[PDB]
Amino acid sequence: RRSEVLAEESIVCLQKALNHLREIWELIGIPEDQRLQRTEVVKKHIKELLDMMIAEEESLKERLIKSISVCQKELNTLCSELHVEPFQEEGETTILQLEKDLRTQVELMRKQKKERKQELKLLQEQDQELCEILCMPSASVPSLEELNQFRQHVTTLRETKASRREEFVSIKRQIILCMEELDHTPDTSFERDVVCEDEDAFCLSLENIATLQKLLRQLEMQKSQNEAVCEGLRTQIRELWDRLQIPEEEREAVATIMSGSKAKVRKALQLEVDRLEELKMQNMKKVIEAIRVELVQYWDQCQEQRQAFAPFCAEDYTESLLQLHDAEIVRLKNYYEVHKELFEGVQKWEETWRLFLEFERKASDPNRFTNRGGNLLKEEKQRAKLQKMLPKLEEELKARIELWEQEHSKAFMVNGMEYVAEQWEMHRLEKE
Amino acid sequence: RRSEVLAEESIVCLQKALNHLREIWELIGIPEDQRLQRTEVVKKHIKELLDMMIAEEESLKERLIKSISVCQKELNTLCSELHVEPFQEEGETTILQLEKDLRTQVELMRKQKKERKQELKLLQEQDQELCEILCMPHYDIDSASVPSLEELNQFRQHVTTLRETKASRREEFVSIKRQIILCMEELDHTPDTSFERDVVCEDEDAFCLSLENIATLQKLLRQLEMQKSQNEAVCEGLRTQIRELWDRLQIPEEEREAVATIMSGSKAKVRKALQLEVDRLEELKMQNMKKVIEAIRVELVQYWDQCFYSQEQRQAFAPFCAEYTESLLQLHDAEIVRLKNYYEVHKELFEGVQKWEETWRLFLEFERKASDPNRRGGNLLKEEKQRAKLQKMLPKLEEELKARIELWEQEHSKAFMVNGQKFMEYVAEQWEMHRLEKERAKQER
Repeated sequence: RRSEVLAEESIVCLQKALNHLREIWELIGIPEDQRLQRTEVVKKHIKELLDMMIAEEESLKERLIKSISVCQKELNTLCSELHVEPFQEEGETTILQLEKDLRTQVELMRKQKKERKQELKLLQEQDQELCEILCMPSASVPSLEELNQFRQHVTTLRETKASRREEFVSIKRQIILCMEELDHTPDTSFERDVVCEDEDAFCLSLENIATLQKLLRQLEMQKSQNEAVCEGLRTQIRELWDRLQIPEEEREAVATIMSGSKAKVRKALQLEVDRLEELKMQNMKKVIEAIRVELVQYWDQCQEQRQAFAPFCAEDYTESLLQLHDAEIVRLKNYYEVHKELFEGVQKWEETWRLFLEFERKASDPNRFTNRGGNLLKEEKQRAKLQKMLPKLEEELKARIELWEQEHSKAFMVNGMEYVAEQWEMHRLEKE
Repeated sequence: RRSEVLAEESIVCLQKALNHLREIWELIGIPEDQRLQRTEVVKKHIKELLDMMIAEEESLKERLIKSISVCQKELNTLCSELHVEPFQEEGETTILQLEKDLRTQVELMRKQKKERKQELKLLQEQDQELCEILCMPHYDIDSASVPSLEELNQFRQHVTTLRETKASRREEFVSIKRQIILCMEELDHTPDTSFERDVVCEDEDAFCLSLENIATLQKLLRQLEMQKSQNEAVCEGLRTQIRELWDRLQIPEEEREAVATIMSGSKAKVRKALQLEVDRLEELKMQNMKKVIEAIRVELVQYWDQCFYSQEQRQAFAPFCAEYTESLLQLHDAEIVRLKNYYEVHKELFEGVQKWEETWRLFLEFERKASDPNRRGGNLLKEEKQRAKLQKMLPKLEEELKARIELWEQEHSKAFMVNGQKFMEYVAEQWEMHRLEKERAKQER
């Protein structure tokens, strides 16, 4: 209602213009023909202009419809690449507005397509990283369900990753504890990257996990070994504590050696076992030697025969050789205990003969009246008493030797009564 | 009425186009605003084109009217400058044809002015050529910035008259030049001045035909005519002299015919010729009169010798030695006539006078032969006879002469003395010597 008014206005203007021109031509005076020519020129140019306008607007219409075709097809495809219903049913098919709608919706489809494709790439990247660390391994225009499922997959991978990382952390902690306990620094490459490196850069494959647990198994095996060896040494020490005096205070002093599995406590155990065993051993040598001293004591009271037994020679001193010498000394003491009343007479007789011979000697020296001790009758009478005891001693002890030979078969010797009677004969030949 | 039809037709065309665009709008879904603005632009360009064309045409019209006014003004200016009626036509009441015709008259009258100017300059360029030769102004009022038909006609007539008069005066120039050339050819007088050179030596087209110049030419002709009159006169005097000297002496018609054949006019060196002849005649005459005189002189002396013995008496003639005026000749005539008749009267007397001596010498010879020392020639007796005859003859003449002398001396004169005083003393002396011869002879005997 406004464009029509403008149009009629323009037409009116053209009318007034034509009137004015015709009036001018009339005034100047042009014989119709050239007026008709001029008007034909005017109508020509105006025709040109108007046809130009019309052609322009027509080509605009062509632009609009072609646009509509292209967008129609493209949207028809983008409703297939995705799963969205095509918008329509407004009721107003104003081609400007309709084209605007198509173009805009298409733009949106492009946008969400690019967004979903990009998201696909990103999820593929995350999946790549997770498949890379856990060691557990087209692509264009997806949907939405595929996306969700993929997201679920990724989340599961992340959760399992967290699990493996926690487990690895704990096992690494325990492993550090072990390697410290055993006084051990990382040597093997895997042990190095597990303990020294760590930092979660350590791969969390099933391979690495199994290897890890294996290493832990080895370590705990070692710790168990050490505790077993050491405790065994401890029981040996107990055995040494029951087979000896061992006052409480020394047990208390050792009580730190009954500790753990550490090499120093082990070496301590060894040291103590060695030292205690050697100690007891030295006690064996000692006591055995003492028994031998008692033996020497009783040998004189009772040479080849004494040499016959002697097994103590050499360094082997134990409870074995101990009981050997103990049994022997007991037997010997039991021998002399029964034959004391026989040997005492031998000693007494030897002494008697000795001082008798002495008194005989002092009674022969012609310078006894010049160089001697007082009381001549004392020495003489005492000597006579010795000469009285001597045969009766040889008599009273004569009925014992035969009895011994009756009990103990064979004969008895000493230092090689034969020698006794030989001594008597020596005396009888001395005064000759 | 058809232009309006095509106009409204084009209007319907615009309506159709606008409805077509409205249609095109309806075909699609287009708002009011953009269509309104586009229609507004259409209106803008339509108004633009219309205003443009209407501006061009309006301009053209107002320029046409302007040009009309200007051409009318200029037409009035040129109609005032020259003298032409402002022509037009009432039928053409239109603007276009009016303007066109106006500037047409403009260009035409401009051509008229230019033509008149060129004609003016032409007439001036002929005038300048002729007036210089005529040595006169002959300039009209003649404004070099203003022309006029009648004045142009007057100029034409003026120039043509100048041409006619030029041809006339030049004709006179040629005629007089010819006459002068002839008179000079006869008088033989090569131009000694510069003007004569300007006439005959400078030749044609260079003569300044001023009236004074022509007067000088006439003056030259009068000079040649003058000298011609002089020479004609001189030669007339000479002519008369020749006929005259002819008449004085003997004039033959044969020799006169010869001179006539030798005779000419008064041209060249005829004066030198005739003169030479005049004096020649004067010489001839001079000889003639002399010759006669010479002859007469002889005769005089002859008649002196036949009478006059005294040299003084002969010298008493006075002029005789003088040398030839008519007076001298006539004087000789009178003298000799006088002497001739004077002698003729005394003819017999002087004859006897000579006869006396003629007989005396002879007689003395006969007497000398009479002494006769030789005693010679033949005839002695005859000689004696004739001697006696002479002796008888002498006294007859002696007394005769003595009387004639006495008769003559008595009345006619006073005295006389032939060959000295006492004319007889010669006679008496001869008689004395003869008497001496006789005395000597008589003494010898």
